[PDB]
Amino acid sequence: GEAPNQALLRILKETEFKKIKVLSSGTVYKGLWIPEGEKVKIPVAIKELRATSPKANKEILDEAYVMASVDNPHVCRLLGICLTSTVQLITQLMPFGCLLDYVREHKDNIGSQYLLNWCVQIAKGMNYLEDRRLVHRDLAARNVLVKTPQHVKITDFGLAKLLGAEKEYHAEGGKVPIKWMALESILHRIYTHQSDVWSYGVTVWELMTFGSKPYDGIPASEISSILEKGERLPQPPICTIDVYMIMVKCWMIDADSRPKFRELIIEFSKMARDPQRYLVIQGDERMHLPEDMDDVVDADEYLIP
Amino acid sequence: GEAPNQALLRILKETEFKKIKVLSSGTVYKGLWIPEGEKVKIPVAIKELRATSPKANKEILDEAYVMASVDNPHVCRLLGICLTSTVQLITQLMPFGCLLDYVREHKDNIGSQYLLNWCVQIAKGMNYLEDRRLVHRDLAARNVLVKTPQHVKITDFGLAKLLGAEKEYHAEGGKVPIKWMALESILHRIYTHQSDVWSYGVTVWELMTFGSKPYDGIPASEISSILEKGERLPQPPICTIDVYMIMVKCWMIDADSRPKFRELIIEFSKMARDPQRYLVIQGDERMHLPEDMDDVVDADEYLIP
Repeated sequence: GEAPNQALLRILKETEFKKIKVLSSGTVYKGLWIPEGEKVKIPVAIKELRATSPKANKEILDEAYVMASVDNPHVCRLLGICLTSTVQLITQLMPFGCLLDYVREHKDNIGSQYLLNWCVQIAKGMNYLEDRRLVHRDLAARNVLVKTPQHVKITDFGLAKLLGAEKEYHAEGGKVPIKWMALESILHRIYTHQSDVWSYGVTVWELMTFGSKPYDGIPASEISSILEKGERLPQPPICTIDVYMIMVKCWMIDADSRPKFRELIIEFSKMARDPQRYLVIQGDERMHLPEDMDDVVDADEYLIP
Repeated sequence: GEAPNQALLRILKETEFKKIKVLSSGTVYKGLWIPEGEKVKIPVAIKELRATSPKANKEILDEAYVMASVDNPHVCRLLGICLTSTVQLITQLMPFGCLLDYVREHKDNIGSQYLLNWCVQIAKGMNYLEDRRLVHRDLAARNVLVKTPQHVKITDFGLAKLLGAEKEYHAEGGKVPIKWMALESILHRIYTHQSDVWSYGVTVWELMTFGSKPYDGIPASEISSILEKGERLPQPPICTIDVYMIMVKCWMIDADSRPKFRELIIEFSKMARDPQRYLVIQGDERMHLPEDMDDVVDADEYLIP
């Protein structure tokens, strides 16, 4: 928090990237980035702001600020921004979309190995963010993207806050995903790396249930009371007690009693060595998961200049 | 050790159980568990952690992990945990308390039949733990609870370790009840089902002497030397040579020369068929041992959902 942030913010020319097809409606497109005279085509996601509200541009630049300051295999890579009428945020294309829809659309072919490895990858990304003294505040299955079935990265830094060498972040008001929030956050609007661990717990639960909604019934207004009553999310069927107890620990009320990301890395990694012993899934073994593009290179292989 | 542990960890709502009165000070309470809308009241023991030390919570969860993984009539039944500021472990209430105080407070009414049956029950519980590849490490009269004078269960898994499909467990450091420990454990910190058998022997001796302290004089630091000199606990007065020789066999230095729990079950069971022939107790024959509660049900009769 005293170290100068020397990240580079790259400004890209509009004419250097071609939009191929749309992905959603903010408005994300799927396209290619072709730095002039470099003989490379980089698959890319282009989020172009819709009318420009001085507030909308402020928000997108804050995201670019955060994304530009991170660099880890399990965190989404920012290529740059384009300063056109509408400010476009250009990122690495994550072909398989968000992990939440992915577990839903592929239940029948997702084995224990993939599930446990995702848990390790997300924990590594989160540990890295903690190294950078960055509190995410919106960790969830919807905010993890899939580069390949074997490689996911944390995304959506739209609420991420960089702590000053400051113990916790105190929020204002405004929409927050209460069902993924720690108790001390729903109550006192406090947020820490440990509150992120709580969110990590719910994210794992979403994965172990193949995409179920947490507290699929309860209205957000009640979540707070239920949590005080000492209640938590139910043990997913495929989960041995070893795995569920990790989740449960992430939901302790004493934030410091919850596990540390570096610990989650170790625990899930030991389990990933013998997946069938910690997640019980029917058919687990019998499961398989996945324009001239000669010059195409993934952003992860396209470094600097 | 390759089989997935699919035990269920039940998270209970604070408002589902009423504390009636205290039992000790950790801090154990005596109360009732009233699952919402089930029309049942389950007598229960609630151990609520005092200030929360991230270490204190870690320890109690480990106990819950072990207790949740066992299911046998002679092992203490875990109902669940409550995740409140302080983490509470909820178990089946054992009305008559621990067996150690029980033999002390009731000497004059404890007959050979009760003594031998307890030996069989403890041996059955221990055999079961061995089936689960679980080494208890703290078997003693203080750690056996009394549901009724005719039914006891093994408790306190605060040091119990689950062996991997691993021959023996190697400890670290930290307080250990040396007077109940096998020789190879006091010396090389090794622990096995056989070292548990040694502890089983001392537990029986404590019972046959109606609650006497083993090596009531000797300081813990010496126990190790005395044991090397080939010395052991003295023959209790009420004990025929048949019974004492069983104990003695549990104290062999060659751990594999000691008897197996399944064998202790058979031996004590044969004796339990004709108690007065193996334990000689004055007055043995002339001995007797023992809020709207309409909906009360013991945890042993309250299964699943």
